[PDB]
Amino acid sequence: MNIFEMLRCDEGLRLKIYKDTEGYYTIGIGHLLTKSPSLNAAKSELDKAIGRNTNGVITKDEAEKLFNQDVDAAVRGILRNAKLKPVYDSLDAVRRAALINMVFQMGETGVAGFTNSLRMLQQKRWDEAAVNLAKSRWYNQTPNRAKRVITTFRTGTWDAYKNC
Repeated sequence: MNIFEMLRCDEGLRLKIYKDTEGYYTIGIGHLLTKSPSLNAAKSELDKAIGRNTNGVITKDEAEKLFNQDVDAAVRGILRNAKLKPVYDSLDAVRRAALINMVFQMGETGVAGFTNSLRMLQQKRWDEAAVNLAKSRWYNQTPNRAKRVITTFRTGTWDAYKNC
């Protein structure tokens, strides 16, 4: 298991524009297009991202390319973030994957706001961090995915990703 297989497991793969859990226009592997309510705005962002007239539908390769860019960007955002970087550097390889997962889902800003949780991860207080992470809108809105990520931080293994 690796970050790619992990995220592919959590987000799924859709070749036509869809609405995410929050009601936002998305395509491929969790690639947010726009928070705007206009499907037209969404098709426009899509065409711009892909470099061609897609008519709202993309191929597997196109989906994968967007996915590769998004993972890369998430990693680079963590490395450029003064709050995130030190945590990431302190973690083992599995747990790093967990943090990357959160950033991909909720953005750099969102994650950096988890002040107390970040501090506990840095101190390697796994059980305490797992409990604090769960006290969030994140966990309440997408509890199955959050539990999977939280278990990853708690155990430092890929057990939560067995049935993928």
